[PDB]
Amino acid sequence: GEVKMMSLLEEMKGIYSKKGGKVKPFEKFEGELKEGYRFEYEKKLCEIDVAMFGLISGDLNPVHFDEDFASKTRFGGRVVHGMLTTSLVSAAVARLPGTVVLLEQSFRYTSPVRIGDVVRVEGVVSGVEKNRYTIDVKCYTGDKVVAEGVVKVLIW
Amino acid sequence: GEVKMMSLLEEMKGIYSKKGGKVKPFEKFEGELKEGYRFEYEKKLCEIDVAMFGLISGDLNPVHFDEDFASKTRFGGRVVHGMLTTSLVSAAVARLPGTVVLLEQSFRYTSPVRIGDVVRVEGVVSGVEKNRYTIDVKCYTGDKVVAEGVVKVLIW
Repeated sequence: GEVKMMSLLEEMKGIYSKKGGKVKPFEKFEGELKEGYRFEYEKKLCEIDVAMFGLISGDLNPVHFDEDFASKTRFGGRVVHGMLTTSLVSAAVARLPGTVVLLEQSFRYTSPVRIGDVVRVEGVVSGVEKNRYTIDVKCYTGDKVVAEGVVKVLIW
Repeated sequence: GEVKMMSLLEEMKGIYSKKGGKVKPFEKFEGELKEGYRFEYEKKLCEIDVAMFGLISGDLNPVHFDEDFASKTRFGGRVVHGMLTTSLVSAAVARLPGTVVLLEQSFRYTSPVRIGDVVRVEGVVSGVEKNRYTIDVKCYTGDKVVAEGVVKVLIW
């Protein structure tokens, strides 16, 4: 992995982008983390994201993949995996200043996310104990809440 | 993109497998879901899983990717994304009989996971209210708990 990883990542990035995936250059936020620090992160979730999430996890639930199957359900169409939506929260907190590790997450999924939706993560730091930061998080498509909850991160 | 999806998935499965990913064929579990129903699901997390998770989420945290950087943290090397580990829980519950959608998830990350680890998800249904099932979940590497929490699923 050392050189293997960044080489594999770069190789897969070129394929991923050509399949319609959005590349999010990785840049850390700045400022002083403390109660009330706010941040935001957004990404369009495309067919390739659903497919890749399915392969890496093994979650090939037809409700995310099969148009006629999903059309028959109460959702009336495919929906993105809920855990793909909230994967964006990992990306958002990873951009906080310092070295970031996830300790806790807790989400409720409130409305489905459709393929092609832009999901926006809004976080605000709510608690600080030593180097553990508690963060209130809501995920949106447009102005509609699609997930809500809390994460805790360790930041060195 | 109704019929582009299943073609995209099949094509990506080939690239994914060639890069070392484990293809986790999708088959449903069986039985009537009552309190005390227990299930397990496991998957080996490989370099390609970390890379793909990073691309789909945008989480390119150096702690998961950069050997030199990660080696200087207390982990002594790279660790996988916590949310990659618990993505396997989505895949586990997706296999429950019926049409499954995630309603809630809550996890604490207790010990890091590394490239090459087999993560085993153990679930037990702890409560049922109509078609909403509360499931206690622990993720393991061998005998060691790496994440623990609770999910709630809607099953039609």
